[PDB]
Amino acid sequence: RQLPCAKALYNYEGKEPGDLKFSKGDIIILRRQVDENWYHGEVNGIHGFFPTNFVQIIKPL
Repeated sequence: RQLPCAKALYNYEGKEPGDLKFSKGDIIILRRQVDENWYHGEVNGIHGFFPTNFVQIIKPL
């Protein structure tokens, strides 16, 4: 089956171990929605957290 996923609208990264780094246009697999403001997702087997408003959902969780 197709995994939940989203397209990055903007670049993101951070200095916390858990921040997911990505560029605008990247396709991110969604793994968990922490709260209204944060997802856990992954790109290329690298996991981390990022803001919900920085992506456009393709397939929801």
